[PDB]
Amino acid sequence: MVLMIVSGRSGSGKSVALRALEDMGFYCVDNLPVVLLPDLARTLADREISAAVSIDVRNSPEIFEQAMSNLPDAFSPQLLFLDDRNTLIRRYESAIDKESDLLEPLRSRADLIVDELAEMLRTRLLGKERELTMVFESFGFKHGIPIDADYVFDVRFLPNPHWDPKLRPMTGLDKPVAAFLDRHTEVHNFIYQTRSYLELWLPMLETNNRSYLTVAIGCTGGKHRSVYIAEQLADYFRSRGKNVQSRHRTLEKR
Amino acid sequence: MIVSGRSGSGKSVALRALEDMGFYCVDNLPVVLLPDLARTLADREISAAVSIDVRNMPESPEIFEQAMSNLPDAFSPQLLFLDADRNTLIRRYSDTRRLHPLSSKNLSLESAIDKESDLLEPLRSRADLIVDTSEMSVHELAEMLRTRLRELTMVFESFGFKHGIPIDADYVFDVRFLPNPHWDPKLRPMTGLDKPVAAFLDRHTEVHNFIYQTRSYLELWLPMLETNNRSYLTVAIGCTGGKHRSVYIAEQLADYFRSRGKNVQSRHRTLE
Amino acid sequence: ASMVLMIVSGRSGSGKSVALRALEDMGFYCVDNLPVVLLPDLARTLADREISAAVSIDVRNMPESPEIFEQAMSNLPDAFSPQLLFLDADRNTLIRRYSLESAIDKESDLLEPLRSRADLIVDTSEMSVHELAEMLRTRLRERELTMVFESFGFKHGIPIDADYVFDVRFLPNPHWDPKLRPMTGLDKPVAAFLDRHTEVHNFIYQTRSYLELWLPMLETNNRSYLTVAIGCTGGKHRSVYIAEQLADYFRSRGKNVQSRHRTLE
Amino acid sequence: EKASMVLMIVSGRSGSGKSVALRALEDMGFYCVDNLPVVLLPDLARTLADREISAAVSIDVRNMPESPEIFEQAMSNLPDAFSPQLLFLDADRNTLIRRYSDTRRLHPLSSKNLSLESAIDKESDLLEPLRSRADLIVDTSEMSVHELAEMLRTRLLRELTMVFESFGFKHGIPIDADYVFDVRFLPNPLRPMTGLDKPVAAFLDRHTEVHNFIYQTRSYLELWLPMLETNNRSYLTVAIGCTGGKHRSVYIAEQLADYFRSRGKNVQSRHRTLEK
Repeated sequence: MVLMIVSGRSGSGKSVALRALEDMGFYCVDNLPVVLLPDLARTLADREISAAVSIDVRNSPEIFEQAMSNLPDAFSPQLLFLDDRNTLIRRYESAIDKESDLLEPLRSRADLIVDELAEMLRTRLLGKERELTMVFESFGFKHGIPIDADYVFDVRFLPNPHWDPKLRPMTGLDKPVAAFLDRHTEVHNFIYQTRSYLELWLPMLETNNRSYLTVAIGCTGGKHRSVYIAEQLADYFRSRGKNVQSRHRTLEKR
Repeated sequence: MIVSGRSGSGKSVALRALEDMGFYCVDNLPVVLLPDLARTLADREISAAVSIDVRNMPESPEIFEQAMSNLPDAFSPQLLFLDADRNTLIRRYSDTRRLHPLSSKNLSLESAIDKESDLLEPLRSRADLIVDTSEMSVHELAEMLRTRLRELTMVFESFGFKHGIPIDADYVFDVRFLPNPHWDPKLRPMTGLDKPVAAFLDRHTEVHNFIYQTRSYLELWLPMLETNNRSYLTVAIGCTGGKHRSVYIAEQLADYFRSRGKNVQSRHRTLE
Repeated sequence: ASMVLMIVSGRSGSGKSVALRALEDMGFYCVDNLPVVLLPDLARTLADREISAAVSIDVRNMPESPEIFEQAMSNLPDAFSPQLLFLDADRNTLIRRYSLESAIDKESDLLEPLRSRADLIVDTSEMSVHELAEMLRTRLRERELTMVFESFGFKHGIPIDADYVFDVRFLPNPHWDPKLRPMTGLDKPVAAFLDRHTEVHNFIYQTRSYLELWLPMLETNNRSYLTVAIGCTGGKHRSVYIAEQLADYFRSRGKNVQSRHRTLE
Repeated sequence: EKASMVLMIVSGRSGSGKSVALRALEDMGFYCVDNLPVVLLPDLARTLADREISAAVSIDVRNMPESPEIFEQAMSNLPDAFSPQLLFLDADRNTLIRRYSDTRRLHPLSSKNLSLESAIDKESDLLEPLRSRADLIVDTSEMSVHELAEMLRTRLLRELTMVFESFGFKHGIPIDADYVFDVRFLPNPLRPMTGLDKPVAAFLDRHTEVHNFIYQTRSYLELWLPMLETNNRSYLTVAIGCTGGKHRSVYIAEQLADYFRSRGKNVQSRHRTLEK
């Protein structure tokens, strides 16, 4: 029932961290006043789940220590701090100067600073391996089914990007193809329903000593629909704390 | 300001704008602890915004009302509600996350959205205003809320075009094509308020159809005009002299919208 | 009786579909690509309805020998007076309208008979869909009621000559998107923005529907002008597009209308 | 033996993109006639029969006879060689409104409609006869015009055969498979027996998780079966795989067939391992 406290300069990705903790099951409350930190736990402790809160420029150490010190035994507090200028500007030094001054009480006593960045948080809260690896690979039926695939799903019935002719040389990773497929509802239903189906058996497939679970998504060419769906399916289970890798057999000279 | 709505309805952009406006915005605060929050800000003397979604909904309306009963006299007790048609929300949802990371497993994406609305009916049913973001863009909801950040008074005024159209008028209706009461020089000195002129125009069906169609046309936009920060909606009925036809119609239009529980005022510019 | 049969012909890309569409607005029953042999049969079906008809004759539809045209033409009921229209545009222009050049010559060659027997010929090299629209209307007058649709900004005041004024300041705003703030309602981006919102279509539809209810009664007493003022705040975005769309609508209704944007002048 | 051609009937509400279909159908070579009166539909066909070319005609609010009986008369008394096929395009009510240019009347030869949404509804009401008897429906609500062009051009307008095959992974994945499901986590069965044998059947039937698996998998396929039935593909091959291809995989495929066979689908089962 940890109380992961998320801190860091404005633009360092604390909003992304809170989202990650949200995926794990933590109750995330943004910009809550520090004084009411006990109240949240007491209200949430009964639910028997962990919680995470954000403390930034929006959110005097006496009240700070007092409020943190004023806390139920059930929940054990942990404090996190995130922290480059050229990168921070991209996420967004008159603002930084006050920000730098204000990042000292907690920063000096911070557990981690933590300065690829998306998944990195998974490594933080343990995780790794001795666990099942989920492989999501795209392929084209004209080239054949990957030899190692365990599940194969045909997506050639979905809307085709070979209909906006400015997309034929693009791949499923390119944002235009993403936006094209994203506007269609059946694409969202397929991703949702396919992973929902896999989650029904994912606890049962984890048994024994399975080393790999390879799910192959197939369209005709293996460059447009299959690539995008496989990546979107992979990204879903990453939010679920799984160890996954995606591989696009056609987009690697084959 | 309480921001609520189905997943994908644009609550995240509202808070960002509202926070930009200067509000203290807190996401996912438990409803019971909403009063406690207010007391902390009272000294600072600033408004606040909070989000209530499927995560925060008590699924028991008493607790919401209970929190309301203990709510301090402060500036911010207003409720905002955003929504969208189901299929648009589905398009907005990036498929790389659970929709209810803290609830059961939803059977279908349209089942999750319906159940979301079903359990979120209490707050909507007693919601101040709804916003159908179905056609609003990413950037459009920002300026709409920024720009949008008492009730509307309907003014029905008759006038004569020969003196000019009222400066404050929002809608102007020309009624100089209607049957003329000057075809009865008994009525030439009488006004539209006098019962003889009323019965004369009432006997003609086209006048009642005009009033019916005119009030019907106004009612089409009246809910959308009521949501603006309009202090007045001025509807001007104009004939040539401003004494016969125009006067009578304004009387009937006012009387109708007054019957609908609307805030109305009547003014006959020429007869004053 | 006395119903018409306007036959529209011309090379592919000369705009017969736009002419055919215009005749449809007037009330014509328009049939595209009907085989010439069935021209009498079509008329007989419409005779009971007592309406005029218009048909297209192209290279796809053109028969192999002119005799069958006259045979079908002669075998059409007396009630119907046939009239033939022929459109032709510049050689290069048709290609732009379609989206070979030797084939286009053959198209002209195969359509020599109808051009020789055309009642009226109209070049469409310089015309735009509006220009040909009123061109057909003119062939089918003057000294009538003139409908003026003018946009204005309420901050500047109401046009003095306005008969109806409609406030549109409750509709979606284009000044929201910071791309469109320097654009006007005439600019295609603002059109697409407002076109995307359904309520804009309903306001235009319902406003013109309301005016048609009283338009016959407003026509009398030798009224020379009916001025409808559409007003937003600045008079450059919403009011311009709505007023322009309203004017364009009644043009299809066979009315004489003018649009004028007080702020954009 | 005999030769036969087609008459594609294009219908749908104003703004649903039937005009694009006719342009596409015209590109393929169809003789396309817009707004032809229904009564003359046979008469038109007779003229084209000799030329031996296909034909396309549009039936919208202008053409529908209000009395639906008249349509059937033309269809029943229609000359042979021409096989009627019906296409119907539709879109969302609010979506059609956005597509509607306001510079022309929507029903230019019918009594004026009360509201923009009443006309679209009445339009739908009057086209229920054609919609109910449509061969294929296309919802254009989410597609632009140019993709609707290429979608129809790419598409042709056959009844679909669903293949359920069991296999063993040690021998390889079937080349012809379209969907593949791994069932190697299910309760394991009997070593010389095959999945067709009732003991292996009763063994797997005894486990409830098998019933949950079949139910969830075929329910999953039904989500896409309407979209796959209208995709010109002649075969949909669903491969169920266990390790040996004789025990678990065999039993699941047969029950999937029996379900879709009970559902009136064209199915065949083939067990790759039990043939060597």
